[PDB]
Parts: sequence; C-alpha cells; structure tokens
Amino acid sequence: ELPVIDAVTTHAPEVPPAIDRDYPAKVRVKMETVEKTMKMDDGVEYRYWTFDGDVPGRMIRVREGDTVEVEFSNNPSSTVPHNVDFHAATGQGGGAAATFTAPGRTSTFSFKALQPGLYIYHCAVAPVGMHIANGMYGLILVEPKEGLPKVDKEFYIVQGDFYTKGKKGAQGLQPFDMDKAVAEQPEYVVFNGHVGALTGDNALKAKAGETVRMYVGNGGPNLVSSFHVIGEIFDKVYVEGGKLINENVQSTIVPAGGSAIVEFKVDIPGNYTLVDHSIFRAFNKGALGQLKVEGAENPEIM
Amino acid sequence: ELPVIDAVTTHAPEVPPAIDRDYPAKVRVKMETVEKTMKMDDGVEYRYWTFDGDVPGRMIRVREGDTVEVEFSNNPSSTVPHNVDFHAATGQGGGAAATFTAPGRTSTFSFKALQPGLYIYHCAVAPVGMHIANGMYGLILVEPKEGLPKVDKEFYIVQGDFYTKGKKGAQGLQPFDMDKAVAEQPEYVVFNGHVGALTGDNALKAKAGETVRMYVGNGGPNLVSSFHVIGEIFDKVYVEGGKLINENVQSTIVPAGGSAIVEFKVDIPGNYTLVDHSIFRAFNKGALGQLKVEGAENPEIM
Amino acid sequence: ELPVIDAVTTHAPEVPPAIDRDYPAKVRVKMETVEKTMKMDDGVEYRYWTFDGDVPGRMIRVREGDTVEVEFSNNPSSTVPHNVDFHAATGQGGGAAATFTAPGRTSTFSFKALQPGLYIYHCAVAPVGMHIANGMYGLILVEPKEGLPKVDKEFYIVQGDFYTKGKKGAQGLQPFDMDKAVAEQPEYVVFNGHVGALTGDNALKAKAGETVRMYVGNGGPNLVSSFHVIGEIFDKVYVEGGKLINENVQSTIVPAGGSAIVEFKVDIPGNYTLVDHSIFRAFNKGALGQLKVEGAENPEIM
Ligand SMILES: [Cu+2]
Ligand SMILES: [Cu+2]
Ligand SMILES: [Cu+2]
Ligand SMILES: [Cu+2]
Ligand SMILES: [Cu+2]
Ligand SMILES: [Cu+2]
Repeated sequence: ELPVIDAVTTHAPEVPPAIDRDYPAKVRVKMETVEKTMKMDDGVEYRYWTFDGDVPGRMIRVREGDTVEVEFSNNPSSTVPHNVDFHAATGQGGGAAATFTAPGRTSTFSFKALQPGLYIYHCAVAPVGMHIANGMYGLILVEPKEGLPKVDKEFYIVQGDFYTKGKKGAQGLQPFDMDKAVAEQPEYVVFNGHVGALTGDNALKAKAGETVRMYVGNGGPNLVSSFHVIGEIFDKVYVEGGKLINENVQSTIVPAGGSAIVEFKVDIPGNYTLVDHSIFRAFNKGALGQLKVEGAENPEIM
Repeated sequence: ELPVIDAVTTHAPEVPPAIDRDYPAKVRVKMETVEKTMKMDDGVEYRYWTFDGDVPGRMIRVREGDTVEVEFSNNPSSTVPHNVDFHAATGQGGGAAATFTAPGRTSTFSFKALQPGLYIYHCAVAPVGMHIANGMYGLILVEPKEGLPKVDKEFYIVQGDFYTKGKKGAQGLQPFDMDKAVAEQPEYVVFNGHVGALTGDNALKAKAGETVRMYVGNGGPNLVSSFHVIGEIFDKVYVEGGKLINENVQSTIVPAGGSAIVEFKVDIPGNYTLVDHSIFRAFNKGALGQLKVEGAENPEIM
Repeated sequence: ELPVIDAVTTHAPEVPPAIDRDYPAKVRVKMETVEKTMKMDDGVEYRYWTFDGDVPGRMIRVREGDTVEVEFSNNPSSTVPHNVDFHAATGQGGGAAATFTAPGRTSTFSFKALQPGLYIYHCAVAPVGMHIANGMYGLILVEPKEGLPKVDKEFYIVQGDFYTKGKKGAQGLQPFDMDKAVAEQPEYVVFNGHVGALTGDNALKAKAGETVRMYVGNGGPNLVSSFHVIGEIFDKVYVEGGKLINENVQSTIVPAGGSAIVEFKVDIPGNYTLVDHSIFRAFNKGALGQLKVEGAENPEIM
C-alpha cells in the first residue's frame, strides 16, 4: 500500500526539493481555496480567488508513478464552490468532479501521476473562465522515474492575464470584467499574480556561473506567452513542457493552460528581465520580472 | 501506368480506412463546393461556404508518392468561384490556379503527394480570408510509405474561428463580418463548423483501454489553438503535423492553417472534453467537444 | 590574441556569405541608427527608426565562439537615444546598457557569441515597445563551429506588426499609435518593413531544383507568426531557431522576438507566396511576399 509522504508544496518563486527516492509513494497534499483582496498594482486592489493564499497556488512536486492524495478544503469564508483540475491527472475533469467543494467543506480524492511533465492545475467550477481569471491556477511537476538533472537554482513562474473593469492603473478595488475576458483584452498580464511580484525587492537571485532552471506555467485564461529573458539565451527548452528538448532558443511559446521548462547558465553578473516578448504586455501591462545575478565581471563575454 | 483507385473520403469525426497497399497509385477524389445555410448555434444560422456540404470538408487519405487526381465541381447554385489550395501539393498555389471553378462548372487536375504529413486544404479565391472564414477548409492526410501505427480509434477534428455581425447568441441569419475578421475578434470558435458539432449526442465515442488518435487541423482564419483534452494527456504529439514527435504534453499549439496529430490511450471511463485552452474560447465561444469513454472504473488511476 | 575581420553585413533579402573559416576571430561590425520617413504602402508614409536605413537592420553573420565588436553610431539627426539588445549576447540587456547612444555620438562594445542560432536584435531604449514598433530590429546569425549545410539560396526575412493612427490605407504620414500597440491591434503586418517589400518587382528569385533556406525573424512587437509558403512544404524547420529540427511542416509558429529557419527545395517553376497564415494579416494587412522560381515544368508533380 505504498509509503506515505507529506508533500512539501512551495509558495511561488520557490520550488520543492528534488525527488530523492526511487520507489513509488502515496503523496499527501493539502490544499485550501481562499478568496482574498490583495494589491494587483500600486493603489490597485483585486479580489483574488486563490489556492493557498496567493497566485499561483503552491507548486507540487511528485514522481512518475506516485499516487497523489489530495485533501481539498474550501475556506468557510468563500462565497462560491471551488475544485481542482490537474492536467497531470487522467480521468474525469482531471479531478474536478471529485474535488467539488462548497465553502466550509473538505473533499478528498487521489489520482496516479501516470506521466512525467510540468502540468497546470486550476479551478473548473462554472463559470470556468472566471474561476481561472481570478487567479486559481498553479503547477504540479511530475518528475520522470530517473529524475531531472541537478541544477543550481530552480524558480516557479506562472504568467496570467487579468481583466479589470477599470483600465490599467485605475485606483481602488477593481472588479472582474467578463466582457474584456471574452474579447481577450486584459488590463494586466503578470508573473505570479501581481505587478512587480518578481521585481524590485522581490527579484529572483542567482550567482554568476550557476545553471538556472525555470518552471514556467501559463494560467491564461486567454493569452499565449512568447517567454524570453533579456540578456540571456535558453540552453534548453522542454517544448510545451513535454519530453522534447530544444536548444539555443531566444524566445518560446507557452500555450494557454500550458507550460515550458527553460534552463540557462548565467555566466556574467547583471540584471536579467523576464518578459512576454509580445512586448507591450511586458512594459505596459506588467509581464516583467527580474533575475539579479551577483558575482564578478567578465569583459570577454561582454 | 499506375493503378486507378476511387478514394474514400469521410465526413467529419470520421477518418478514411488506413492505407493497406505498398505501391503508388492514382487516387481519384471528387469534391464539390456548395454554399448553404446551416445552424451555427441554437437559433443562430450562418451562410457556410463548404467542401461537400459541411465544415470541415471530407478528409482525404493517401500514401506518400501517390498521384492525387481531383475532379473539382462548383455547384450550380454557388454565387462565387471556388478552388482549392492543398498544403500537401507542391506547385502553383497548391492547386488554386488549376482548380479555379465558376458555378456550374467542373475542373480537373492532379498533383503528386511528395511528402507525408497532415495537411490543411482550403479555398483560395479572393478575398482569401472570407472564403476560408466561411468554412472552406479540410484535411488531407498523406501517410508515410510505411504507414502509421495501428490505433483503435481515429478522429477528424478541425478548429475554426467565425466572424458574425451580431455577437455570440444573436438570433437569426448572421452575416460574415469583415471588420471583426481583420481585427481577429471572432464571435464563435468551434470544432467542426458548429457549436456542439462534437458534443452532446454528437460526442465522440471510445471504450476504456483503446488507444485514440486525433487528426487535429486549424482552419483559422486567424486563431492559434492551445489544443487540450480535459482529463487526459497526450502520449504522442506530431509537432505541427510534421515528423517530430513529442511526448507527455498537456496542451499543444496548433498553428493557423496548421495541424497536429495527437495520440493518447484512454484507460478509464468518463467524459473528456476537447478545448482550445485559451479557455474563454472553449466555455464562451464554442470550442468544446466531448469524448465519451465507456468501460469499467479503475480507482487506482483516480 | 584573436585575428580581426571586418564583418560583411547585408541589407534585407540578402544574407552574408557563409563562414569559410574554422578558427575564432574578432568581428568588427559597424551599425548606425537613423530615423527616416519612408513609404509603408502606396501613398502611406511612416517615420521609421532604423538600423542602417531600413527595416530590418543589416544581417550579421558570425561563428560560434567569435568576439563581436560593435561600433554603434546614432546619427546626428536622430531625436532620441538608441541602443541595441542582441539576443545572441549573454550579459546586461544583451548589450543595451553598453550601447546607449545619444544622437551624434558613437558607442563601442564587444560580446562573445557563445551559442549558435538565429537571433533577433533590437533597440531597448524606453519606451521599449515604441522603439521596436518603429522598426528597430534585425537578425544576427551565429553559425555552429561546423557551419551550416550548403544551400543554393539564402533569404533574410523579418516580420513585424505596425501601429498606425489612421487605419490601413489612410493616406499621408501616419504617426505611431500607442493605444493600438498596447491592445495588440496592428494596422500593418509586413515582411521587411513595407507592404510589398518582397513582392512584385522585389520578389525573391530562385531557379527550379534549387534548395532554399530562409532565415525568418519576427520583430513583433506583439504578433506571433504562423509562417507558411503557399505552394511548398518545409523540408526542414529549425524549431524556434534552435538546434531541434522538424520535417514536413506546412506552417510553423515564429514567436514574438523569435525566429525560425526553414529549408525547402523548389522543384517546379511558379510563384510561391510567403504569408502569416493567420490569413487576414496576409491578404489584408500586408504580410505577403513572393518567391518567383524559374525552370522547366513537370506534369508529374502538378
Ligand atoms: Cu474556483
Ligand atoms: Cu528582446
Ligand atoms: Cu485545463
Ligand atoms: Cu471558396
Ligand atoms: Cu494556405
Ligand atoms: Cu531606438
């Protein structure tokens, strides 16, 4: 009946420890859905619907072949039901039916992680687009039996497009705007739920010489990302999050509800900024993050 | 001088029989273009321009090296000329020049299927975007000499974006809207020409344990699909319809005027819904289909 | 120390000579940024911001391991600063910081081309989107140590979306429109800076039987291209400009700020038109180019 393991799920930029076991296990994951008002941008508030308090949800890391047992709780203060659809799960709605949880209630269910990959998980309660648009999406990494190559640093990044009634910058609590959502005209396109979530004081950090791996998800609802890191090149790209590996790519497409894994070695100090290369989203809508690399200067490289 | 064979072209969800011959042949295909009003959605009618009566056109299945002889007929009642551009054909407009057919006339021409792959074919009469937008696109599968691996079930799925004058839901006969087409703002995004074409009573059917292959095309005119099947994972993906094969992909990009071949084994009963994961298209514009899988329950999977 | 070779850069359709050396070198490149008014379309003028007088900039061709020394000059008549971010360069802004050049000034800096590939380079002065949108982008091809396979013809093609205040066709000098840029609603989508740049008398030329390679870039700012050549099929596609090679692809995605290398043999005479298969961009917004192939007819093909 498999060894029991309490999963270590991480809040985002952080990734759980690499899997140091070579046998299947039942991994217990606890998830709670809570609705809360937070800052989208300076002076701009939004009513986010979250998985564990923020956007994206906590990253789950398991091994191919594991049984994932989820204890799904919908906070008592929630105003609507919530559930979870794991793209990593095979079967009815990816777990949506089994995890339909009204406020103040807890659901439990398990699924076997049959295939390795970087999968998006999100709420699938009607209206599906609204539950996703309000921030209910995260990533679950299903490692191959053999595991992934060691890397110096790992980051959890999820892009998403938000639809605000007021336009970008309008002060105050901004409601979700269904019409802009349907027309695919977001006001904010950000990494990890807020403008600046991965910038300024919250910038990611690495040291010169380190090999960096970024687990990049795209919660959508609607946009497709042309992911790029200014100042660097992708040594490796797990195309669309699958087994296929591309090399020397400057910018990759991350499908809606899809992902990608990028790896690059940062050999020289400086500030590298992650962006959706559909450029105006980055410099006008918030799809901008920073990777600060400390260390010492090599004039030969630049 | 090559044996002559009358091809079997199927209406959509269905795929023609796998090629059971290991020698080149001249495959005779008969195509007719007919304009007709049909139901886009409940109470919503649209004037479709079709290849053989519906959207998409009939799927053609040939073998690499075959000579495809097309007898192209434009129905007497058509109001405009029609032709066909096969992405599988090498040469002037992919056959567009040779197949320019006025109403009540018949054209004939042949081309050699030089390269294996899943190719889109569509009308290319000016204005090209309008002819495509009204539904004139289908898929031609060109099998490799050695043929494709046996599979239990095969489905013909083609996504397309439609531009209606009224907004989604507006009752009555809705005219094509050029302005929305140019701005890439469709009202309907559907699989196989109509909302629900592959859902409800028209849902695709398979049995638990069967390996399923879906020939997925994207007629456009403008959108790019983040194809995904809720509840399942792609075991194999012929990237962009070519020779390259990816594995364990949750969601793939299907280029405009492009395709993809996805294969997955359905091991547990239930309802799986195909969607464009640019989510609002699926739950708000119609890009939603269903694969009903009967059989017996495996709790170990979920 | 390394040898010093002056680089041979080319204006677009043309590609520099293949690298005929098997040792590292310091390649001197001279670039000048000049702002000038040119014809976007018949009767339509636009104030382009360019790298060396046109869009795209001159193509640079170097070898993996080379040190690229850039003498960057901002023409005295320019009204704003300009710099360059090479996606091929590893380090601070891809050279943006070191190349920030006010009008009438010259900057110099060097970087080591560590990785092979087809890279986009563009201006990164605030506001970044505007500098890119006005035409400041080009390609730098970094050949692998071993070099790329010989081909009969090579073409330099870069797609880009332009945001005009007036709508497509509006006569006169059309100003950049920030609002359309942010909403990702371009008026013109073209290959090589202007409508018709690669068509009519400016059509690309090849002879029947020749193997053709196209270095395709996508300067954006915002669109993603579903690159396709009507009448032909891609024998090889360097996926997203990386090492990975796909085959028998009808249409590939070229990411914003990304690229692709496509190779195909043109075996039969005729006119082949390159397009963004998000069709309305091609036939309504200008994303249309032509490849005129000379030679002699083969009815066995079509
Ligand atoms: Cu929810
Ligand atoms: Cu860039
Ligand atoms: Cu999903
Ligand atoms: Cu037509
Ligand atoms: Cu086409
Ligand atoms: Cu500039």
